[PDB]
Amino acid sequence: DMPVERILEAELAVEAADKQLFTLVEWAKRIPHFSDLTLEDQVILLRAGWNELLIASFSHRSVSVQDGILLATGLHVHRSSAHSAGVGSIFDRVLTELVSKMKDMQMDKSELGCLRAIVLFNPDAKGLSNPSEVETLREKVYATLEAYTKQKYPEQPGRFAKLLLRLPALRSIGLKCLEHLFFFKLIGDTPI
Amino acid sequence: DMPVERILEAELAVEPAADKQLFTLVEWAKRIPHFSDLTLEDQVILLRAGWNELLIASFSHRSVSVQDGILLATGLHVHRSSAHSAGVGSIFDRVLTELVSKMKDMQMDKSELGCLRAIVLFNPDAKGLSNPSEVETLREKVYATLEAYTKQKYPEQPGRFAKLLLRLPALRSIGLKCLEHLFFFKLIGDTPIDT
Amino acid sequence: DMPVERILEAELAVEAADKQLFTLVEWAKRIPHFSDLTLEDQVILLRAGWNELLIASFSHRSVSVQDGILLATGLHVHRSSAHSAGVGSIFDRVLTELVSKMKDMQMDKSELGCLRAIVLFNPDAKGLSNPSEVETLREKVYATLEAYTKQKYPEQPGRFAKLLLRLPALRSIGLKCLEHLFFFKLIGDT
Amino acid sequence: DMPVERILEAELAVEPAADKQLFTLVEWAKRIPHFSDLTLEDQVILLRAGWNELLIASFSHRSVSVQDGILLATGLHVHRSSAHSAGVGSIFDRVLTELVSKMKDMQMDKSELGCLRAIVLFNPDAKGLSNPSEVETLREKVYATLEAYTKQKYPEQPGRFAKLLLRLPALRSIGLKCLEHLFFFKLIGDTPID
Repeated sequence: DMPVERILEAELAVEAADKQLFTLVEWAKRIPHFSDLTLEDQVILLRAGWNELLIASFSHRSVSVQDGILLATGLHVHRSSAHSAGVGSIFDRVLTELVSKMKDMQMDKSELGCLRAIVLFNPDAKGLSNPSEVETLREKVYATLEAYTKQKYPEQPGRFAKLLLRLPALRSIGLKCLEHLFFFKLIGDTPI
Repeated sequence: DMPVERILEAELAVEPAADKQLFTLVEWAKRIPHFSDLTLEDQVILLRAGWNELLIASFSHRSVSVQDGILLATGLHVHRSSAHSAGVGSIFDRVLTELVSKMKDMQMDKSELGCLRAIVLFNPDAKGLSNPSEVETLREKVYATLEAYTKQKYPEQPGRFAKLLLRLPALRSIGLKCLEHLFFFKLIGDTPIDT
Repeated sequence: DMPVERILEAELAVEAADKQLFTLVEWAKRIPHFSDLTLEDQVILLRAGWNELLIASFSHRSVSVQDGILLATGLHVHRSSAHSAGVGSIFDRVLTELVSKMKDMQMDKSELGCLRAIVLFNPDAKGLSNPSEVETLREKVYATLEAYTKQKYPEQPGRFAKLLLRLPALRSIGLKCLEHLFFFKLIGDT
Repeated sequence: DMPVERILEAELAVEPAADKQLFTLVEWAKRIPHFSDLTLEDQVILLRAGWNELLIASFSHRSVSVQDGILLATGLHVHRSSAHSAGVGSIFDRVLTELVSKMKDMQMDKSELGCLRAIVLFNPDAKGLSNPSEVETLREKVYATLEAYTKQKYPEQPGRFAKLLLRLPALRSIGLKCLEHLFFFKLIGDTPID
């Protein structure tokens, strides 16, 4: 009912302004059963999750760089450019709490996809007409990740737990980002 | 040296979905005496620091013209209920009681608004200035000029100069609270449907 | 290394207005190996965690009662008083995201203590001399939680994950609380 | 009706665990002409709304006597180092540059301070006031008195009155930042070999 191969295929498909965010909708639509949720609760789950979903996503892409953040539109963002925009401590957290920990454990794209789908299927999102179906859906994803983890990393019994315990850090960084981060301060547009 | 007449011309010159009017704001700042004579980096520091309070002051005063609600630069008129069911009704009410309501009570004009907006703009406490002295000095010239105007124009109102200056804490207060976004058109058009 | 019985004992041992959350220090000292950490790190971990630890604690205490919150000085606050105080939004997150989920799954004291121990042993806390050690201790607590969960609730194979999935919510509610809630004053200003 | 002496008298009367301490704020407000002439529910409204700015104004001016830290009501001289470790460094810098140094520069006196603090007290935009126009009248008597004192005591300085009032926006905004964290601190001395 929730195959890892479908979730893996959602991650790969998607691999001013504005705008892409369309690429989040295209991602969500390929996650089993998301599309047969009511349209209202889909919007809810996307609006509630977009921020942590983006952070998870660019943090995993930054696993394959140097010492900063590889963002969405092929833009490599560095520590000093962050410490410049006023967002250095947040950027630090992304690097130490997410980027470094994904890199240290060699977290793959199936694992990334499942963690994001758990984030996406959030049964605490307010305005949900049927939280229980969303909850049921989260339950199938983490069952799938637990089986995948036990089948591909049989010598790492703590791995499932280790993945899930990256989610409070993601939530906290998400809240902090909303309160501050994510910029084009390079503006720059001097009209004199 | 810092003539009200030019400050008034600065306001009247700019009188006049990602349209976001940094253009009019810059147009306006360049028309304020002695601003374009500052280090260009310092002019950027001031427009970035004052942007939010300057917009709020603008749309508050143009909202004196109407029965209730807030008029925005696009021609978008927003009422209490459109704010309450958008979760920013508190800050909306504070704009009305603390700013709109008061500008109309005292019947504050464009010369007075311009001078207050110019005081806001010439902010010596703005982080990263190369010469805060050049800015503090220009600020003193605006309120010297504004106090005089108030004696000229409203001789029967001795406290009017102070009354003007005392709207500025509220505006700063409201400016900071609007940094909960207070952008009144929030996406949500979706397809949603495709492949 | 990290016996559940000892974590339970920490929990059982700790069962106008100031001080008194000296029960957090008493509790932390009774968690295996926490006292073998550097004094500076013990302080760091307590300061980074006190907020989540107190919330986890009074949520679990509030599982029995109507639809409110019980504080370990017998102070009992209902939904209506929180909303009147202007903290109704966060109070309702507490009730719906924590209390009502602890009740429904019948989270027990050993599960609570392990969750609080996981929160205590935070390798992401800023200032730590050795994150790695706090990290190993965290790995020990959750291995113990998982085993306990399979031993006592073998019919609920996803109970372990479901417990770990209360932690994002607890972190979120802990931050949201730092925008203020307390014992509840009051304004008897002479 | 609103004499500077009676406002300076208020400042000097209160000059003179845990605590708070801020019993000096209530006793200060009592001695401000006509404050007690208000309904007791408005007196609570004005105080709860003003308290942080009143406190910040107090300790900023008290810090005019020292070299470069903050001097608190008891003796607590706070220096940049113990602030910049309590995670309230940037706010401390703002207190120094926007309030303390400007008060030092212009030699702001205790009658000026008392008047600004009374202006902060009589906030007619305070949520919940039952007679907000009486509060505004009182504020206006405070700023007429302060302008008159200013022209008497500083004939060389014509823009002194405006200068004082132009410190209030910085106090308002530093007040918001403080409410959200400052003033509280800060153990370390809870490490228990107990």
